[PDB]
Amino acid sequence: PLCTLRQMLGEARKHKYGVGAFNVNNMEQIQGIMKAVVQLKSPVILQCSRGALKYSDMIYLKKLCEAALEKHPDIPICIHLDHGDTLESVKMAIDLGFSSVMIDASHHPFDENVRITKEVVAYAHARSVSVEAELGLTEPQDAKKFVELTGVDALAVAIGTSHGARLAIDRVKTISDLTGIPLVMHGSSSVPKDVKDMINKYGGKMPDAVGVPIESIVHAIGEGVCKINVDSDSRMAMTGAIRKVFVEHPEKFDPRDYLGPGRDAITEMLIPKIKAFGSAGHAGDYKVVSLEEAKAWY
Amino acid sequence: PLCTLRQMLGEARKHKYGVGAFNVNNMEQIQGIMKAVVQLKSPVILQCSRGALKYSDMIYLKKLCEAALEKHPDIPICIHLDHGDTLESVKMAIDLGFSSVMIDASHHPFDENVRITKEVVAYAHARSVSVEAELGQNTVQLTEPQDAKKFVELTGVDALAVAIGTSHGAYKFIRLAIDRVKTISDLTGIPLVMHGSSSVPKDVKDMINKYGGKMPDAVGVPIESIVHAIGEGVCKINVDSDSRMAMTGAIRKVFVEHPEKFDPRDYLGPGRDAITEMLIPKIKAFGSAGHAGDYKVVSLEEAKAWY
Ligand SMILES: [Zn+2]
Ligand SMILES: [Zn+2]
Repeated sequence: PLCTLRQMLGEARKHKYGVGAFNVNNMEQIQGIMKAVVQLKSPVILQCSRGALKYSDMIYLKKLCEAALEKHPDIPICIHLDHGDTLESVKMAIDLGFSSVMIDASHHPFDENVRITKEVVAYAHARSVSVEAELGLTEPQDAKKFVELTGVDALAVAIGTSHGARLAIDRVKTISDLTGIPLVMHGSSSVPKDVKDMINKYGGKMPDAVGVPIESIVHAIGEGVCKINVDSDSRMAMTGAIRKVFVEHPEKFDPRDYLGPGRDAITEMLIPKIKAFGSAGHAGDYKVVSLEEAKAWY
Repeated sequence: PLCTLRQMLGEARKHKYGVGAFNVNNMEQIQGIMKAVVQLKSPVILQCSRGALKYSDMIYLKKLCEAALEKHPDIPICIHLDHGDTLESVKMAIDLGFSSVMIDASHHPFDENVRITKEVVAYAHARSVSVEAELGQNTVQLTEPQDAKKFVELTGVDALAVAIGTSHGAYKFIRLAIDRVKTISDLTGIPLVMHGSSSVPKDVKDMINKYGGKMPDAVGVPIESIVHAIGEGVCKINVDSDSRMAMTGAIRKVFVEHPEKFDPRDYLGPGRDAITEMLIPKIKAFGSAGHAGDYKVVSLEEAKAWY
């Protein structure tokens, strides 16, 4: 069922695990992801950037998310906005039935950031929708101050991690104890040796591709990281899969012949990382509080 | 809004133009088609095969079709089951909200086809859903006009696919039996449907062979042949292979031209655009452009009343 980020990450925080928030943009990405989480009876966060929503003209990504929800009742599924920039951005994503939004005013100075955010926190919680915000690396004491002022449900920390294709697990615990709320790890794609290889092997050019070792990410989960943002890994697994169909079967032209293998490569790539993140088997742990009931939380 | 096949084709016969039914399997293809028909303000038929529904686990395609309906409120959109095999198939289709279904029992002996067809026609009509059936590929042996008139009379199907020299796939073959098209159209008095109507454009086909592909010998139906047939009573043009090809070509192209590109949107986006570009010339030659705004679409509930 549609689950808020507060309850999902709250449960992950309690039993010391992370979930894994996967970015989606079309039908096959969602199917690939859902196939891995239902095989591992894992809760899941399906996340859409403003960019994804653009590419999907909004309504199509909105409907594919509903498809998922109905197809996999019983699986706790949170639909999350990812790098929202304005209040209008999250208001739009909340109108598409999202259960969580990220207001990224990180690039702003503290008090304007606190302000942008407080504004999204008011509109969101007034509807049960959870909020994630970012700060900065991250100064623990500012983390504590920020959360206390904004009231966000989850905090994206800067522990020396980035986008595309070690860290400060030292500051994570401090930030987790000082803040007392689930922390989010963006840029956590790993760039598996398998995904990068197949790609370069079938005509691609991504030589200098490296990411966050899974291990680093697990140590972070111990210190209080509850959400693991993954995006680049799904992409490369899709691309390498079709590059391969193209060279081993240049006569094939039906998109299902390559897009299908692509969808499968995401599942296979995600299966080990969900396992290691710790959420395998927890889908059935709790009854999902609706956005309406969730309003009472605030 | 959701439109029936009967109404949509009914309207194209009266003005002698053809609609053009495009097979869809996922998000990008449906966007590609919609971007063309809205730009041309044309009615459109979105077709989903049993394989397409299996590939989309049914619901995702259901949901993608609802987005299209809701995003483009004023474009008459017919949601159509292509090549259904069993009554259970059209039952499953109709329950996904389809407004039209083809029961293809054409490989069966007349009486058996008629039997198959009849049982589906009852189910659908008792709910407003249009029905298309087939009686009858390439250098054909063709379909007999007197038979067509007897099949229709006996089944009451809303449209009928006929064999006039056409065949599925990207390896079709030079001309069609337009002579048969005219007398079948007149005899039956109902909209005819043309299967295996992809043209395999020079444009789409070169791209593929230029960028790693291997579809050497590959031919389609000339678009002029379709305009002729359309003029003699064909109101539905099924196109599938062309979209597949358009998308495979543009993806093969970003791959070669930017081997460092790994985000699916960088090749699926163009693939979707190449599909829009390929359909525009096709649609205006079909004579459908600018007709989206003619009639007022009759719902299924109200369509029940025609039967
Ligand atoms: Zn991020
Ligand atoms: Zn066909």
